[PDB]
Amino acid sequence: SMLDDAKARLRKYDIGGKYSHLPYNKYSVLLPLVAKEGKLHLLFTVRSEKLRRAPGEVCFPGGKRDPTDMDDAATALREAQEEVGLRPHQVEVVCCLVPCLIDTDTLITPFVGLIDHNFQAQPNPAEVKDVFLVPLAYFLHPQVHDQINHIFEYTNPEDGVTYQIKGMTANLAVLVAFIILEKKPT
Ligand SMILES: COc1cccc(CC(=O)Nc2ccon2)c1
Repeated sequence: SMLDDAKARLRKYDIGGKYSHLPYNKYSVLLPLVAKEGKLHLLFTVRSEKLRRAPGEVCFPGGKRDPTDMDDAATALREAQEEVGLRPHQVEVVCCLVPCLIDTDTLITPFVGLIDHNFQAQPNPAEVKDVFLVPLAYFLHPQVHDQINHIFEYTNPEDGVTYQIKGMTANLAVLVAFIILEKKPT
């Protein structure tokens, strides 16, 4: 099946807890996969305009590890619940992808999660201005704009709204698309 195939692909890139004990400032993100209309999608947030870092930017749910978290996956799930109302029973964490090093002292660990079909996002307006889906296949043939660095523009055909996706967020989206969609019979 589509979902069994995606999970099998993802597990081959799982680094697990290999880098998780290193003494960094630690953040986790959840890369949430949603199946709609016979295709996989990624769920993105738009950060509230009131936030300190990167107001109004597109990102994945996530945030800083706190002492309550049993592990890095727990960070991702706790923050996702706070931001968009995703409950633990509504997500299956499939793997941990390559972590991202920033600012010399920070390590961001991305987890891919399969999202239940009855989840409906409830954006928390103190943290998130918007939540939207992009088909995973978009990231194989994106609309690129050079700002000089590469930015993706995605237009939602439901309403004509355009979102800009860039940086770590754009890079992780491409990675997930390659992992799941490369070398597939039609
Ligand atoms: C891939 O994008 C990133 C990069 C860095 C940190 C985060 C976590 C985060 O702050 N997500 C939020 C907050 C409010 O809405 N989403 C995500």
